[PDB]
Amino acid sequence: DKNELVQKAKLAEQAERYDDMAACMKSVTEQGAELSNEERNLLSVAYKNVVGARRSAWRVVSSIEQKTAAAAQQMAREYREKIETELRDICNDVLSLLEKFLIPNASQAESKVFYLKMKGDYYRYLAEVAAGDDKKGIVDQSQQAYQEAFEISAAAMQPTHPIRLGLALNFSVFYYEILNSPEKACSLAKTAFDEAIAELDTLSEESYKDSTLIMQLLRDNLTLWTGGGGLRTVSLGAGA
Amino acid sequence: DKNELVQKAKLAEQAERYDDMAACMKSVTEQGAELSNEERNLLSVAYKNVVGARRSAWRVVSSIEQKTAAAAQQMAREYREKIETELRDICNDVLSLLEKFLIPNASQAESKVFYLKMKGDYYRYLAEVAAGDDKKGIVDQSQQAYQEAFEISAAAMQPTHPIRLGLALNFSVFYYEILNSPEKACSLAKTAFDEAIAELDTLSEESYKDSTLIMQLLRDNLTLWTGGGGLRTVSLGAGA
Repeated sequence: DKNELVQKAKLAEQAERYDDMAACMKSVTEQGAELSNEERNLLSVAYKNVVGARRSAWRVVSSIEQKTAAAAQQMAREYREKIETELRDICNDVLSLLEKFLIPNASQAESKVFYLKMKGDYYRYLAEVAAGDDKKGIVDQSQQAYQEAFEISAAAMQPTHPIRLGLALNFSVFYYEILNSPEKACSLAKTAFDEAIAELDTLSEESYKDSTLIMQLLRDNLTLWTGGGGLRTVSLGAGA
Repeated sequence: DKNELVQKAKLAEQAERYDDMAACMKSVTEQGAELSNEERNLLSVAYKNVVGARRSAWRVVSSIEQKTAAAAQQMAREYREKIETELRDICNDVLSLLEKFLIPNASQAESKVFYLKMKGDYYRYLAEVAAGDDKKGIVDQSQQAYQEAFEISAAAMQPTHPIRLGLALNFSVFYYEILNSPEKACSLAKTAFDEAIAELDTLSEESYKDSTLIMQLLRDNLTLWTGGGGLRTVSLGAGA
């Protein structure tokens, strides 16, 4: 049952068998009860590890398929298509769970934001390997989910809330990588980052560890996207 | 065919999909032709990654099953038994390939030593999780394979040969971990290590990188097995 599957998943996770962990939490979700915060995390972790495995493998084999003979074309296509199928299966599972169980059962504006972000992410993972007619609609589906989550969080969370900030991060990545719109991508991330700094007081010890990491990630992305970020060497003489 | 499967495995390996890599090389072996030195390595790598995954997972779940409730006993046993089954399947595959294809086809005393070491290893991996009646015979099968390899290498290789030294390493581990005979384990490793130093001239640039690593591993094990190894602080004043 619920408690057995969760303790099962905690074993799976400790043992780094994330496919087992995802299988556990898939079943948990399908009981139809709203996940806990522990259980939200467990599911979330499980599936990032699973899809992530496929996504890194895909990029390796794509880059090899780029970096090439016709013998070596034949092999790499047939393999990337294999990995692509695995990957889409994984994404379609999560996207299903989100549609049927997670987003409908989300009773708090936070949990809803997390699950809309998750949809946005998994549609973006599809967009990474989407081709032809399908890309159009899949990019919409990601943006549609991210934008829904974005506007909810804008109303519901403090600028320094790790979920809001994490959302801004992945949304700016969608805009940058998937949509190829850096004007938009950098403004999204910068405005979030600025707004968080403007309300550092509103940060509690509770989430000081996590908010300051996501801010560094936002800033990291930003300087990367804007060439060298306009940077020059600085001392504790920066302000006037 | 052979060349397609090998280039297939090189993709699999680059993409860290070692189950695919093992599957590739399993088929290669089963063509019935003696593997190359490239192909020996590919198979060997593929399966260490595969069994290694299971072995680390096993030890994690065993230690959790130790560190515990009866609820938590029920879950951990049923899971360790799952992993144990996976693991034995993997070992039985390799052990089969070694028996039917690799050791029979080994035409050079080196390749034979490598494949006898490999048998010794995979029987030792079984010994790690063996229980009851079976352990007896499985420990014999490991020692029988290691000893065969040992005596061949003693005649056929220089004391500084990485294969001889690597064999001494894993044999001393069998004696230590699986057999629980440290007198024997430390003498095996020390005598190998001493004998290599005694003939450092016989070391070529070809294998200088690898022989000096295995020697450090032998020595590492040795100081660990003999308490603190009799060590005190030393300077370039050590010799007389």
